[PDB]
Amino acid sequence: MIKVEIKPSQAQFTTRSGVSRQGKPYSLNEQLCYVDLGNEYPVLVKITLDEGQPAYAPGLYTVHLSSFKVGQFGSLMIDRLRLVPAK
Amino acid sequence: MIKVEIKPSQAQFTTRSGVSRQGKPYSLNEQLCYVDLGNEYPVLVKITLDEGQPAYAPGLYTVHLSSFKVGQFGSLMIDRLRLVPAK
Repeated sequence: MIKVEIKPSQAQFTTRSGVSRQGKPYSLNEQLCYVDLGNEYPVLVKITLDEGQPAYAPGLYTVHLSSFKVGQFGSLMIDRLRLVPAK
Repeated sequence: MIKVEIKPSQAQFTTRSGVSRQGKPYSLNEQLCYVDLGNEYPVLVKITLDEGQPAYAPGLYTVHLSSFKVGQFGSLMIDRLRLVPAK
């Protein structure tokens, strides 16, 4: 069965909360969301999403939709947690 | 079917190559391996492995076996690409 697992969206985890104003020289679109992940024990990180980009709702969601990177000679999650429904 | 995809181990990609000596105050165990990944186009990053920790051979391999992180309020790949056989 399984994948990487952010099973979820606890109801507690509904949020978005935008760390900023309007920036310019430096500007700011921030929505933000609590999550957690499935390790060894189910758990608690924050996805600092896309501002376009509404909240995820209450469920079990997965992987890439960009999400990993290189940067350098590197996988990077740098760019962002990206989510999608448990396949 | 699919996962995250480092399908592989091209034969070219056999390596290990240890960026160092013996360190101490700062020391160094480095084995290293070329890989590539399945995006949009199949591709080319370096897994900077575990020194214990022999090379991966020529195939199609996957995900976590630690591999992602938090660090901070964060998934991190920081710690390391970790690989395993295509399930």
